[PDB]
Amino acid sequence: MKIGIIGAMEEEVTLLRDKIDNRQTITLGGCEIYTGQLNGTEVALLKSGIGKVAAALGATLLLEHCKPDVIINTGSAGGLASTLKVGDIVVSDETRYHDADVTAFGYEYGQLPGCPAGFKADDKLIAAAESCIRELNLNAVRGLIVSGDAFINGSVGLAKIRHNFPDAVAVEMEATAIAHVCHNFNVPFVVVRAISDVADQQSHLSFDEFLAVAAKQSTLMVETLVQKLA
Amino acid sequence: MKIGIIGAMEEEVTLLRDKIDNRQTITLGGCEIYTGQLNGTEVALLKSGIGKVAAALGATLLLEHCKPDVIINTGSAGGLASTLKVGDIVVSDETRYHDADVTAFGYEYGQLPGCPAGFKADDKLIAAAESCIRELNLNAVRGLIVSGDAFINGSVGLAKIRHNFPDAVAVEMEATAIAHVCHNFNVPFVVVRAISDVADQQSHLSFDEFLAVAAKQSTLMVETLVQKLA
Ligand SMILES: Nc1ncnc2c(CN3C[C@H](CSCC[C@H](N)C(=O)O)[C@@H](O)C3)c[nH]c12
Ligand SMILES: Nc1ncnc2c(CN3C[C@H](CSCC[C@H](N)C(=O)O)[C@@H](O)C3)c[nH]c12
Repeated sequence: MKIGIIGAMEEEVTLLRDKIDNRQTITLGGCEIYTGQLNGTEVALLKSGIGKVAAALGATLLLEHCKPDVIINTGSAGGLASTLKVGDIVVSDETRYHDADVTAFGYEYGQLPGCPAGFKADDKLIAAAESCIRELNLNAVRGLIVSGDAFINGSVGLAKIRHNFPDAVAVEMEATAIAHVCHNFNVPFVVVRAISDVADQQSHLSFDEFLAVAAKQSTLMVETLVQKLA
Repeated sequence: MKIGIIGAMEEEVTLLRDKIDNRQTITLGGCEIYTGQLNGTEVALLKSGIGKVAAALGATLLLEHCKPDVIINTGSAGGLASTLKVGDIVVSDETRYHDADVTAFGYEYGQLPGCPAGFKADDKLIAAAESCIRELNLNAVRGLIVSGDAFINGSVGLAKIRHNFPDAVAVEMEATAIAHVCHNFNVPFVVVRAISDVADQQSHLSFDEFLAVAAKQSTLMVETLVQKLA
């Protein structure tokens, strides 16, 4: 089995990169792919850069060159569910764009022409993720994760998302793009992130302080998940 | 020499596809690529689907499989510049995301981390496209084109774009994502689109009525430009 992992930032992939045995690096299209074994399992870890287009480009390359059986998207997120604290885990059961709007032609808000309104994560991946959270005794929320090309920092940006997607448990900037690419290539996908901030007026400060903690916890989950899937 | 051409919709690529000699089709990742000769010049034409992610996925696949020397993005657009009427031509000198916002971390509005604030179109491609405009006797504006994952339909959506990007001459949903991917692969890029609507409260009705006109005019431009380039 070959597991694909994608993260956006250096801080989000660096801990996992260090655990890869017999690691080799490729650079292409501004993305770095690190291949090798993580605790015996073949992985390919991509550092995509930030936002929807950087993620889609990275995901397409990973699929085409490394042909993984599944993809796991890791890193930080903004917490929207009230029970979430910094460091806690969020797992996607679904992803939607919070900033897509073709409602003039009668599409659902967030839906793009030719796409489902939302991309459902793979049930088996979700089940395995849940079993890891339980084994590690971590606090987690499963649900809808929304993505857009905006860092959410309270005020109107946050209000708009809460209004349009009241069931969204977290916000980030890459997940739904990776889900979209995976849908088109029919490859199983899941998001396993950790909370760096709660996307409010303090989110820029919380994010700076807690990105490292979010990277540490998401890395813990992802390596536990890789081990379970094998 | 091989010219890459990317369009989002069936209507925007059907006229050009019908003119390809020795036409071979490839399907992958939800996208169709048609390869062959267009009046003796080798081309690869991709039908991407709609929006930033679909366009990025599409562009990445074209660049990887077909290795084109340049990319031309064609199709329709929403006119913003006062002199544009339905069917008139817009040529990118630059593209920017109108919906990207990481200003909380000090970036310019529309800039994503790790990216320039705008992507400059290739000077040689622009000059060729200006000679096509002249040869075909068309009305055209060269300028900033902005992209986002929304169909612009008047109200506050339009006011926001006009305020943030008062020099934008047109708006659409794919161009900047393609410019971004081309940037990352160091491939020359230009947008050559035709106006289907003026992005106001009637833009959805104007689009339905004038998509075929915009497609015909952009096709005329693209066929000419391919010849000029070879
Ligand atoms: N509040 C939030 N809104 C959107 N995304 C997130 C995230 C997830 N990712 C974190 C990251 C934030 S943008 C980082 C910019 C960075 N400080 C820089 O200056 O380059 C982007 O890849 C999305 C955590 N909190 C968020
Ligand atoms: N006013 C406008 N706003 C944003 N983009 C455009 C465009 C260019 N593209 C045209 C196309 C509009 S979305 C088509 C919806 C389609 N009729 C449907 O019902 O599935 C998308 O690829 C962006 C023309 N006018 C625009």
